[PDB]
Amino acid sequence: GHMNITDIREQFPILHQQVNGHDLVYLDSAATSQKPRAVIETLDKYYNQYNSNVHRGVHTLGTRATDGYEGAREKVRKFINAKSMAEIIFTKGTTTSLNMVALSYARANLKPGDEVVITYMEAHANIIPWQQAVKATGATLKYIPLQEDGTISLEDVRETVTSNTKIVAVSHVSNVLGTVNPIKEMAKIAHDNGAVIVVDGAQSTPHMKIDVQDLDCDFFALSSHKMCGPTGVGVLYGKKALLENMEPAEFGGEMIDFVGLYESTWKELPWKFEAGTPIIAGAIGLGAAIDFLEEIGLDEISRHEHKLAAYALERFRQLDGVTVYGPEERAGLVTFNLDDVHPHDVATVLDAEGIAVRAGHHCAQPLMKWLDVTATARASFYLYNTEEEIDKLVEALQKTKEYFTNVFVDLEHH
Amino acid sequence: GHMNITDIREQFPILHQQVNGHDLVYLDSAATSQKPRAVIETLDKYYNQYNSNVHRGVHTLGTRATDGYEGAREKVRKFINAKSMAEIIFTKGTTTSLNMVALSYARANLKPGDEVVITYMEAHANIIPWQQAVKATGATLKYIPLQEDGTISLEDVRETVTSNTKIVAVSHVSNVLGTVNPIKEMAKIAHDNGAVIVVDGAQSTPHMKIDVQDLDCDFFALSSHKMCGPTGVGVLYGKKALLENMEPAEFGGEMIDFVGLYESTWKELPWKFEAGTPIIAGAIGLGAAIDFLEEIGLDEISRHEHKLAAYALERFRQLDGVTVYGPEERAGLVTFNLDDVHPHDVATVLDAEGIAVRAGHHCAQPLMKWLDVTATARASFYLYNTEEEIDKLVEALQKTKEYFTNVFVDLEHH
Repeated sequence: GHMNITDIREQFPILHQQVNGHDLVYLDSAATSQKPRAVIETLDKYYNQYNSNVHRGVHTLGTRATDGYEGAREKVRKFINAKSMAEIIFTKGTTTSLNMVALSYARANLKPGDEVVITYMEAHANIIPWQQAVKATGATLKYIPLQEDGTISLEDVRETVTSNTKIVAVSHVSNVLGTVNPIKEMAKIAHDNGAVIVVDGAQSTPHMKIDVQDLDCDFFALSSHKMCGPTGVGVLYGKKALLENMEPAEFGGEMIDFVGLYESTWKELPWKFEAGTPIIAGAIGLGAAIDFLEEIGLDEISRHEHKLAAYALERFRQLDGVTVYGPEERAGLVTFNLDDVHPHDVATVLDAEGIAVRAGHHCAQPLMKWLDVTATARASFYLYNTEEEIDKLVEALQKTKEYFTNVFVDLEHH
Repeated sequence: GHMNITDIREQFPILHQQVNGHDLVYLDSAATSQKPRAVIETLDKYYNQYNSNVHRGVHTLGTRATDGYEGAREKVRKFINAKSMAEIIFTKGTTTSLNMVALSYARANLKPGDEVVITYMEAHANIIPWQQAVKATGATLKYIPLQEDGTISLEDVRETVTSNTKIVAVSHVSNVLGTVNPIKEMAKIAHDNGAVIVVDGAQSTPHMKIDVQDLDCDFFALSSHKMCGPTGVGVLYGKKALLENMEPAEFGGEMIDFVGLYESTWKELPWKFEAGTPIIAGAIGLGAAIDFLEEIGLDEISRHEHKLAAYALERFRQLDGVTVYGPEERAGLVTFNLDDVHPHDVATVLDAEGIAVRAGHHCAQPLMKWLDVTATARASFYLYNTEEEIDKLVEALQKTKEYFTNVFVDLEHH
C-alpha cells in the first residue's frame, strides 16, 4: 500500500540526530540524498564478504563480485526500462555521463553549421560540455527560451530546433525551478529535425519512474548519490545503435579486446565504455538502492513528493515577502528568496534551527541571470521528509523575516 | 615495532571464511586489495552521520562532509609528499588519471615529430591512452626495450629518449614482473631531454613509501582499491605548474568560476579537474586507508612483502616444471606458469583448494608477447598474507602438477 513515512525514516540512521540542539531537518536532497540501511549494509557485505576484481571468472570471490556488479547493471536496465544491458554504462555520475556524450558523440558528429540546442534552465553539467564541444567543432550553441513561469513551450522548441540541429540536450527535471520538462514531445521534435536528444535525468530518476523506451530519449544520464545510492557512481544510458558507433572516452584495461604496440580493438558494449577497474562496490550499492526504491514504489514516492510540494507551495504563499520561482506543477523542491535577506543568511539561520537547505546559484548561473537574481535558497524533499518538517521550515522563515526586520529597526534607532 | 600479522589479519573480516570447504587463501591483491574495519567503518560513519554535498559551507552536515573530503585530500598530499593540495586531484582510479594526462597534457603538447616513450612491461592503462594521443596528434610512440630478466637499463632509456621526446610514461612497479623501475633516474633522464615523466604508481603506492619530490615525477597516478581503500577512487598528482597550464578533461558544476551562455572560467586547482559531485565517501575512505597504512608503517609493509617475495621465489624454485618471470629483486608478487598446464586450469584447481590467484594476460598483452606466452598465473601478496599461505600455494601447485601428469598418464593407457 501507501508509504509509511515513519517506517521509511526508521531505515535512515542519519536522520536521527540533532544539529545545534535541534532535531535535524534535512531539506537538501536535491543536493544529495541520504541512504537507508539496505544500501549501507550492501556496501558492508561487499567489503566484508566478497570484494575482488571483476570479469576474470577465476576464483570464487571474483565470481561473486562479477555477479554482483553485472547483476546491478541488469537492475539498472530493468529500472529505466532499457532494452539491453549493452545500453547501461556505469560512470562516475551524471556530469561524467554527459561529458562522455559530449566527447564521444558530439565532437565526432558536429560540423560548422550544426547546432546544439539546450535550455536556459540547464545545470552546468548540461551546459559546459556542449560549450566545449561546439567550440572544438566550430558548431553553434542555441538556447530554448523559457516561458515566464519557468516552463518550456513546445513551439519554442519547434522554433529553436532546426534542420541544422544535431543535438538537443535538456533536463528531465530542473533542480532549481522544479519544472518537469516535456521530454517525450521534445524527443519527437528533435527526431523530426534529424537530431538526437540527451536527457539530464539526475533530478528525475530519484523521484519518478523512468521509461527510456516511452521517452524515446537517445541518451539519459543519472546519479546514484541523489537516489539513495553511494557517491561516485552514475549511469549513462544510450541507444545501442548510437553507442556502437561512438568511440570510447577513456582507454585502458577491461575495455580492450586486442592490444598491439600501436593499435588496439575494443570490447563489445557496455564494457567498451568502462576502462580500468570499475566502481564495483558503488555500483552494487546503486543496485541495492534501486531494490529499495522499487520495493517502496516510485509512483508512491512521486505521489508523496507531489503532496509535499503542494503543501510547501501553499504554506510559502502564507509568508509575506517571500518569492518562489517556477511553476505550480513541480517536483519536490522550492527555490525561493526572502525580501531584503540574502539567501546565505537565511540558510545560516535555518541551520541554527537544525534545518538544512542550500543557498547559492545551484550550478545554474544562466538561469539565475534569467531570474534576475544573483543567489537563491532552496529546500528540497524526498521520500523521508514530512509536512511537519515543512512546517518547521516555514515557521523558521517567518522567524528569519521578523528577526532581520527587527535588527534593521534596531539599527534605524541608532 | 614490527608488524603483528595476526593482529593485522584480525582487522580484515573477509579473510575469515572458507571457500570450497578450505580456509580462504587470498593471493590476488595485485588485482585488488581487501579492506580493514577502519576503512569500512569510515564509510559507515560517513553514510550514517554526516553525508551531504560538499563545498557549500551552508549547513552543519555539509560542512562536516566538506571537511572530511578536503581533509582526505590533505592526507593524500602528506602521504605522497606532494608540495600542495592543488597538486592532488581525486579521480575514478589510476586508469582515469592517466587518461586525464593523455587528454589534457599530451594532446595539447604533441606535434608531428614529438615522441611518447613507454616500456614493454606497461599495463594497458599506461599504453592505450598514449596510443590514442599520438594518433590524434600525429606524434610517435616508442618503447624502451626490456632486458632479459624483465628490468630496464638506464642506457636503454637514454637511447630511446631523445630531444624529440616530450613524454616518458612508465610504471613504478610492474604488476606482472614485480620489477621496481628506476623512476628517479628515468625522471632525470627525461628532464635532460626536455620531456615530462608520467609514473603509473598503481602497484607501488600500496606497498612502499612514495615521495614525489624525491622521485621528481611530473605526474603520478594511484588507485585506492589496491591500497586497502574503497573502489572507484584514485589520485592524479601533477606538478602544480603543469596542472595550471592544462585544460580540464571534464566540464560541469563545481569546477567553474563563471558560466556565461557560451564561455566559462574554471576554478583554481585542484577543483578545476573535479567536475560534478565528487567521490565523497570513497575519498574519505581512502584517507582512512592512508591512516591505517601509515599507522602500520609503509617501510614495515615493504619489509614484510620483501620477506614474502624472497620466500615465495625460493619455494617456487623447489618446484619442478614451474617457470617464474621477472627479476630476483621484486615487489610482492610472482607471475608463473606450470609446464604443460594452462594457467586457467591452475587457477581453477587452486580455487578448489581455496586459493585465489589470477590467470590471464594481466592487462599487459605486449608484455605477454615479449615473454613469448599467451597467458600466465599470478600470486600476489600484501600486508595480511603469510608464509603459511605461500606454503599452501606451493603445495597445491605440486598437487596440480602431479594431478595433471596423472590424468595425462591415465589417458595414455587408453
